[PDB]
Amino acid sequence: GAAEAGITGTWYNQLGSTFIVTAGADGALTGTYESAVGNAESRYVLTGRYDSAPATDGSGTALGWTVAWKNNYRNAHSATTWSGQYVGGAEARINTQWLLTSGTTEANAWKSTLVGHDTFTKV
Amino acid sequence: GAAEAGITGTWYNQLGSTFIVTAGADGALTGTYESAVGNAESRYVLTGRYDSAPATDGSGTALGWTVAWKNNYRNAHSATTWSGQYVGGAEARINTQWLLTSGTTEANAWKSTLVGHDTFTKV
Amino acid sequence: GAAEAGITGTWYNQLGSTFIVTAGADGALTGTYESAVGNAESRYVLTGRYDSAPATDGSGTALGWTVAWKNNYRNAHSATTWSGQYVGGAEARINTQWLLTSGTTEANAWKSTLVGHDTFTKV
Amino acid sequence: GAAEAGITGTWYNQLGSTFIVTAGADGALTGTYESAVGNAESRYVLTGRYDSAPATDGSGTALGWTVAWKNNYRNAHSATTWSGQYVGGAEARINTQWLLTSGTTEANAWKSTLVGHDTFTKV
Ligand SMILES: O=C(O)CCCC[C@@H]1SC[C@@H]2NC(=O)N[C@@H]21
Ligand SMILES: O=C(O)CCCC[C@@H]1SC[C@@H]2NC(=O)N[C@@H]21
Ligand SMILES: O=C(O)CCCC[C@@H]1SC[C@@H]2NC(=O)N[C@@H]21
Ligand SMILES: O=C(O)CCCC[C@@H]1SC[C@@H]2NC(=O)N[C@@H]21
Ligand SMILES: O=C(O)c1cccc(C(=O)O)n1
Ligand SMILES: O=C(O)c1cccc(C(=O)O)n1
Ligand SMILES: O=C(O)c1cccc(C(=O)O)n1
Ligand SMILES: O=C(O)c1cccc(C(=O)O)n1
Ligand SMILES: O=C(O)c1cccc(C(=O)O)n1
Ligand SMILES: O=C(O)c1cccc(C(=O)O)n1
Ligand SMILES: O=C(O)c1cccc(C(=O)O)n1
Ligand SMILES: O=C(O)c1cccc(C(=O)O)n1
Ligand SMILES: O=C(O)c1cccc(C(=O)O)n1
Ligand SMILES: O=C(O)c1cccc(C(=O)O)n1
Ligand SMILES: O=C(O)c1cccc(C(=O)O)n1
Ligand SMILES: O=C(O)c1cccc(C(=O)O)n1
Ligand SMILES: O=C(O)c1cccc(C(=O)O)n1
Ligand SMILES: O=C(O)c1cccc(C(=O)O)n1
Ligand SMILES: O=C(O)c1cccc(C(=O)O)n1
Ligand SMILES: O=C(O)c1cccc(C(=O)O)n1
Ligand SMILES: O=C(O)c1cccc(C(=O)O)n1
Ligand SMILES: O=C(O)c1cccc(C(=O)O)n1
Ligand SMILES: O=C(O)c1cccc(C(=O)O)n1
Ligand SMILES: O=C(O)c1cccc(C(=O)O)n1
Ligand SMILES: O=C(O)c1cccc(C(=O)O)n1
Ligand SMILES: O=C(O)c1cccc(C(=O)O)n1
Ligand SMILES: O=C(O)c1cccc(C(=O)O)n1
Ligand SMILES: O=C(O)c1cccc(C(=O)O)n1
Ligand SMILES: O=C(O)c1cccc(C(=O)O)n1
Ligand SMILES: O=C(O)c1cccc(C(=O)O)n1
Ligand SMILES: O=C(O)c1cccc(C(=O)O)n1
Ligand SMILES: O=C(O)c1cccc(C(=O)O)n1
Ligand SMILES: O=C(O)c1cccc(C(=O)O)n1
Ligand SMILES: O=C(O)c1cccc(C(=O)O)n1
Ligand SMILES: O=C(O)c1cccc(C(=O)O)n1
Ligand SMILES: O=C(O)c1cccc(C(=O)O)n1
Ligand code: NA
Ligand code: NA
Ligand SMILES: [Tb+3]
Ligand SMILES: [Tb+3]
Ligand SMILES: [Tb+3]
Ligand SMILES: [Tb+3]
Ligand SMILES: [Tb+3]
Ligand SMILES: [Tb+3]
Ligand SMILES: [Tb+3]
Ligand SMILES: [Tb+3]
Ligand SMILES: [Tb+3]
Ligand SMILES: [Tb+3]
Ligand SMILES: [Tb+3]
Ligand SMILES: [Tb+3]
Ligand SMILES: [Tb+3]
Ligand SMILES: [Tb+3]
Ligand SMILES: [Tb+3]
Ligand SMILES: [Tb+3]
Repeated sequence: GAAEAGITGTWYNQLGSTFIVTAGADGALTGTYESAVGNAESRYVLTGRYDSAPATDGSGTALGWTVAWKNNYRNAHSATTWSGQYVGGAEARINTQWLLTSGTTEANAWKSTLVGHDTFTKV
Repeated sequence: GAAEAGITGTWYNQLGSTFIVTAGADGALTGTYESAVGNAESRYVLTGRYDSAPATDGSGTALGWTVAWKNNYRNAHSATTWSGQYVGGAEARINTQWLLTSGTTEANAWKSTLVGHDTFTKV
Repeated sequence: GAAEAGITGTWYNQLGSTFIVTAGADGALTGTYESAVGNAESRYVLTGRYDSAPATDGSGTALGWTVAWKNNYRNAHSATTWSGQYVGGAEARINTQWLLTSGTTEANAWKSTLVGHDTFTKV
Repeated sequence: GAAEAGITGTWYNQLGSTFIVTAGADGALTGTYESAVGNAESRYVLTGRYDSAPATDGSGTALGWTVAWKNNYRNAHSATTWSGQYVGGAEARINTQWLLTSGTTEANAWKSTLVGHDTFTKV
């Protein structure tokens, strides 16, 4: 469907990170994420979900995905989730907010979670 | 491994929602989510990621997952991501913060995303 | 009014931090905050706002406040804002989410902001 | 000081909202906020705090403020807090994340809080 075809592709955010994703027929997202910043090297697996029958009333398409920051090169003992929506057209965009949680002790849990926002384009 | 065995199971949060999850050998999370609140009925598919080799220095295990709120019964045109950490022991807990994004028009995008926090126990 | 009298007092959160506040007649909050954790020593000035005519339909009373983490003892070059609601009764509570932003370079801005949640009681 | 003089002024965000603020000598922020969106009319009082001795190592200046959405025209029974940092130069900017909490019943508290991000310029 249109949402599947719109989301599937290679995206970059304002940091220069690379988000490569395939949207499955009934709501799955799979792919890889490479961060331009932080305790990260090479590509990391991601999985997520999207609304595979979005409203055709002008609304965006809701989606989210997770990366755990462990691969064959490094392990930052952390995970980021991005929550957002896809907007199509000639200059398609995925607008997100994200939560990055690091494994911490309980005493340090108050400072376990960063929040931010990333906007992705196919350029 | 211990993280995999610790995370895998049936969990409930402070709202009475039900989180059924299986952790895979190298970082995958799969299962179902049923919300006690909101525009939701029955179970929804979830997928996510966790740190499959967490630090054994007393830190929790970082993880995250996504639900897109479409199933055979309803479609709320939204997605939630939970980002958090697993702590084991006799009273194991998953402590999370979450972001729920609804598909909106651009004019309404400023109010597209709710934030909250859920704590899950195996009880 | 009832909201003013309910909010005004000495509160503690789940970390053991101390929140001393006076609510003014038409929406002002003033007082001090002492954190049990982080780069902090002694009391810090806070200011904020609350809804001075909340709905009497069972809803809580919306409020927020800010602390900049500079006083005569230390300066962490950061600020926290708490956003939440007051609920009264015999065991009154202020339930909040918060954002802590540290001054950073632009290159590090992606990791400038922590998010969490604090619940305060008068005990 | 430089931070005080930099922050003080009239700012606008990407929604067209207007943020008029005066920074006081030792950390106070006072002024008014007018939102281009939502349940809002005319100007609302704001108060907040900033780091009045920021690090001069290239870091931004941490700050935050609150608006309770009650004035002589309307009362939305809500409050927003913005948490962020000021960056100066020829094209000065205040980059923020925000939390908007509405008064709700306990049953609806899970959906009490919106999160977003606003960037302000003096243009
Ligand atoms: O440092 C870590 O713990 C792992 C890398 C985190 C990179 C974050 S994820 C959110 C933000 N968006 C990016 O593309 N990179 C950062
Ligand atoms: O209303 C919707 O759009 C779908 C249901 C959302 C339920 C949310 S997800 C975060 C929070 N935790 C829960 O267990 N339920 C709510
Ligand atoms: O470390 C700093 O930069 C200053 C202290 C921050 C303490 C935070 S504010 C949110 C949370 N709630 C608390 O009572 N303490 C922490
Ligand atoms: O609808 C309300 O409850 C009151 C108005 C809220 C407007 C919000 S505050 C965060 C965001 N930034 C803006 O300039 N406007 C919206
Ligand atoms: O049974 C299914 O279709 C299923 C189960 C878990 C995840 C997914 C998915 O991500 O599609 N699909
Ligand atoms: O940007 C960061 O926080 C970062 C980057 C590389 C390594 C580390 C680390 O080892 O903490 N941290
Ligand atoms: O400069 C950094 O990234 C840094 C410094 C100290 C600790 C950590 C960490 O614990 O990630 N990271
Ligand atoms: O997968 C990659 O791009 C990769 C893997 C290891 C090192 C580097 C690098 O040094 O860029 N890049
Ligand atoms: O066939 C349907 O259920 C349908 C068709 C269009 C929109 C929607 C919706 O927005 O639920 N639902
Ligand atoms: O990213 C990692 O896995 C990492 C980083 C520093 C040291 C070590 C180690 O000593 O294993 N591991
Ligand atoms: O080089 C390392 O230390 C390394 C590499 C990959 C994963 C891990 C880990 O999971 O610690 N550590
Ligand atoms: O994984 C890391 O190094 C990391 C993660 C979150 C924050 C920080 C930091 O603030 O250094 N570092
Ligand atoms: O190639 C892989 O192992 C892979 C790719 C995508 C997702 C996952 C996963 O979620 O394990 N694993
Ligand atoms: O809790 C909610 O917001 C909710 C619950 C059921 C339906 C709807 C809706 O149809 O918006 N919304
Ligand atoms: O009471 C509710 O849940 C409600 C009311 C109006 C609109 C919506 C919505 O758009 O979800 N939801
Ligand atoms: O999967 C379920 O539990 C389910 C499915 C449809 C309706 C209901 C219900 O009405 O509880 N429950
Ligand atoms: O063998 C390894 O890479 C290893 C072993 C224990 C801890 C860590 C780590 O925390 O990176 N890494
Ligand atoms: O949850 C849904 O899919 C839904 C809810 C109300 C109406 C419709 C519809 O008219 O399709 N669909
Ligand atoms: O009953 C309905 O309208 C319905 C049921 C499942 C999905 C959808 C949808 O995706 O609109 N709509
Ligand atoms: O899916 C829904 O009905 C929904 C989602 C987010 C917020 C609300 C609401 O505030 O009603 N409703
Ligand atoms: O003019 C006013 O009443 C005013 C102006 C700024 C702040 C406040 C306050 O915090 O009450 N009140
Ligand atoms: O909990 C913290 O991050 C903390 C506590 C004291 C000092 C410092 C510091 O000097 O960074 N940081
Ligand atoms: O352990 C800590 O609190 C710590 C370590 C390195 C850097 C910082 C910081 O920059 O606050 N804080
Ligand atoms: O204001 C206070 O409580 C205070 C001030 C300085 C030091 C300490 C302390 O060492 O507790 N406490
Ligand atoms: O007199 C008024 O304006 C009034 C009285 C009660 C409630 C409300 C309200 O909730 O706006 N407004
Ligand atoms: O909290 C502070 O102000 C502080 C902390 C460490 C060093 C210094 C300094 O060298 O000024 N200042
Ligand atoms: O002891 C210090 O360095 C100190 C004390 C208070 C404020 C500051 C500052 O603002 O740097 N520094
Ligand atoms: O002010 C500080 O020391 C501080 C503030 C935020 C995070 C951290 C940290 O992660 O150490 N430290
Ligand atoms: O005693 C003080 O200086 C004080 C007390 C509360 C707030 C403020 C302020 O916002 O400056 N200043
Ligand atoms: O953007 C909004 O949510 C909005 C705008 C005006 C009025 C209302 C309301 O009365 O809820 N809500
Ligand atoms: O369209 C809107 O803004 C709207 C619709 C229903 C309820 C509310 C609300 O409760 O703000 N707002
Ligand atoms: O303070 C203002 O700008 C104001 C006040 C009331 C109405 C309007 C308007 O209708 O623009 N504007
Ligand atoms: O005089 C001081 O305390 C001072 C001067 C410059 C920087 C700092 C700091 O960053 O703490 N502190
Ligand atoms: O914004 C307000 O105060 C408001 C809005 C609608 C109705 C009422 C009322 O009936 O008081 N009040
Ligand atoms: O016109 C109204 O209802 C009104 C105007 C200002 C404040 C309030 C309130 O606080 O309800 N209500
Ligand atoms: O004050 C309002 O009308 C308001 C506040 C938050 C969300 C919404 C909404 O989602 O309509 N409306
Ligand atoms: Na996911
Ligand atoms: Na404030
Ligand atoms: Tb499937
Ligand atoms: Tb680091
Ligand atoms: Tb490379
Ligand atoms: Tb290692
Ligand atoms: Tb795999
Ligand atoms: Tb709804
Ligand atoms: Tb059922
Ligand atoms: Tb439908
Ligand atoms: Tb006043
Ligand atoms: Tb620190
Ligand atoms: Tb003391
Ligand atoms: Tb100093
Ligand atoms: Tb002062
Ligand atoms: Tb509304
Ligand atoms: Tb006007
Ligand atoms: Tb009214």
